[PDB]
This record gives sequence, structure tokens and C-alpha cells, in this order.
Amino acid sequence: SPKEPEQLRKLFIGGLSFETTDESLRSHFEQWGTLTDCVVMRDPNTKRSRGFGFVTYATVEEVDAAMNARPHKVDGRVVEPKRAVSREDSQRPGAHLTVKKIFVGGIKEDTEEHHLRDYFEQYGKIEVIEIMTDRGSGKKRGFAFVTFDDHDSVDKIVIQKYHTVNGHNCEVRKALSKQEM
Amino acid sequence: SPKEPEQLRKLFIGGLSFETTDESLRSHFEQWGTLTDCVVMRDPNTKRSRGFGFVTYATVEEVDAAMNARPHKVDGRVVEPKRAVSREDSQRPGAHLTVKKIFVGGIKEDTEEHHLRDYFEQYGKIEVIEIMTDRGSGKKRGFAFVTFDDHDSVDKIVIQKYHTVNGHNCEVRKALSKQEM
RNA sequence: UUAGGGUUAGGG
RNA sequence: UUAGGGUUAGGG
Repeated sequence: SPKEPEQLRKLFIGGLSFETTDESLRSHFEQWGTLTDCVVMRDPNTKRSRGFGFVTYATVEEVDAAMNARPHKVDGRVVEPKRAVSREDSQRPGAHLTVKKIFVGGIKEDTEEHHLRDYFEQYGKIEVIEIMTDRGSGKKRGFAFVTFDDHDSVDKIVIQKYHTVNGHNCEVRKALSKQEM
Repeated sequence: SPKEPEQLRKLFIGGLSFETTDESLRSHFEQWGTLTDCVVMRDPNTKRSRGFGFVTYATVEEVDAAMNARPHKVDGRVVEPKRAVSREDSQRPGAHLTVKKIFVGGIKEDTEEHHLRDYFEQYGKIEVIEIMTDRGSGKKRGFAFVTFDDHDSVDKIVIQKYHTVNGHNCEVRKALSKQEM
């Protein structure tokens, strides 16, 4: 009886201690809901832990409640849980990078800070809003950077590439530095 | 009449818009106290802005109140203020890197999380505390990583290299990744 | 079309 | 002496 989809309910649990089994991974994350699925990824030959796994709750509400419980110490080790990234986007560069900033392209020269603030507040607490303009000329360049205080907010946004802000169909990507491009 | 030293009262203001003068830099940061010193660094020949400057309050209280006002938009641009780093440490690698994690070496096999928590809480809100141990052997390795929610907390700590925690003289350095060493 | 200015570490 | 395990992205 699961209404919400699987990917929205799934969490990638990276950095798992090599002592973590399916059972010890389940016995930890079950404190924040019921687990539809809980697996520790292993090598097909050695069956040794590959250092990451997946958990899937019945509700996305439980997924958010799980993320509200960071940090997570499973089997005596701090793990890094991340919202599940599609097998599509996982091939794209920087999809797995933990960032607190996003790229917003297509705002089209009439979008100000309050437009971004009023829209993106619904995903998390906003730190900075930078409307990119051409220096000296003052012309707006049609894209902006929004920085949140929590990386999980960014991860919830970029799974939906397209957003309609201020009457524009915009693209939202994870903010990559110049040295990662 | 300045009791506290100069370096503790000085802030490095990086990323300054090239339109920022001493006066516009002062007219912004004077909202959080009195400015002992306020300079925009320029090239000796062109006198064009080098993109950074310094401000110095009369109290470190005003310096903390200034940092509580992040982000700072000076002359229509978000600037990155940092606690002043000695001309010594500025030669050391990674001193200017904005990090939220610290290295703590010398805790010596009898220091647990609560020892680090009770000591380092006095500098800011703590996110994670990782006591580094040898896998499989369980032996403690004598160093730890402490992650704060604010980079400014880390910057206030690492200006004092040596700290006495749990009866040990420990070294505190900025957490550098493996790829920056 | 929609990728940032890391000259963003010292003048006195 | 006091530098981290980025095999931390898919099994079904």
C-alpha cells in the first residue's frame, strides 16, 4: 500500500561501516518509520560490504523525519544519508556531490531576490540569494545562485530539474565550482 | 583605548565589489560598532581594487555581532568576511580555506565524544564528533574530527593552535581533505 | 538560450 | 608523536 513512489522514499546510506548488515541497518533506521526495503550492497564474489546501502520508508514523511535525525551513527560510525538519485542523473557529473548551493538558469532579467526567496523558501532555510549581473554594465545575466543551510534541501530540489519561477521555466542544477567543470 | 588585540578585532573582507571604497566599506560595517581601521586593498600602480579589504572594530564583541549579521551585501555584492589570519599562518597551507571541520590531534586513547563536546561547545554549535579508531582492531588512534554548523566557529578556534582537552595538550588544525595534502 | 570575479590575505 | 575508509550510487 505505498502511495508515494520508490525513489522519493529511498535513501542512499554511504560510508557504512563494513560490520553493517541488512539487519543492523534496519534495526537503526526503523526508529523513524517502517522500512519497505533495506539492503547493504556487497560484492558478488567476496560478499564483503561495499560501504553503502539503501533504505526505503513507507512514507516520505518518515524519510524527512529520518533526515531530521542527522547525524546517524550506525554500528559505531557516522554515515552520510542522501536522497536517492535516479540511475539517470547518477551518470551526470556532480549528482552525488554534497552541496548547499544550486544553479537557477532561465530567470530572464526580471526576477529579483524576493522571487527566488518566496519560491525556494518552501524547500528549506535560505542562506544567500545571488542574482548574477554583469559588472559595470549592471545588466542581469538571467541566472542566480541560491544557498541553503542544509544540503538535503538542495537534494530534494535537484531531483526535479524543472521549476516554474516568476513565470519562467527554469532549470535547477547543483552548484559546481569552476574546478569541477 | 583598545583592550583586545588588533588581529582578534580585525576581519578580512574578501570578494569586495570593485566599486567598494574605504568609505562605502566603512559605511556598511559601522552598523555593528565603531571601526578602528577600515581599508580597501588596491594595486599600488593602478589603484584598482584587489577584491578584498580589512575592517577592525573596537571590541571583539562588535566583531562577533558583525559575524552574526551574515550574509553581508556591500555595494550590491555578497562578501565573505573571515577572522583575520596571522601573516604567519597565512603562509601555511589551507589557512584561508572555509571549512566547518577541525582536526584534533593528541587526545591520547582515553578521550571520548563527551570530552570533545563539553570542551568545543564553548565555540559554537557542534554537528558531528568523530573519534577516529582503527577498524577491526577497535584501538583509538589518538585524534578526532569535530564538525560545526558555522565556519566562523572553526576560524575562531584555529587561531589558537594549542588547546588542553581532557588533560592533554592537543593541536587543532583545519580539516583538509586527502586531495589537499 | 541557463555557470560565479578565488587578486577572496596586509596597506598602515 | 597528532590526517579520515570517497567502493560513499542500485541488489531486487
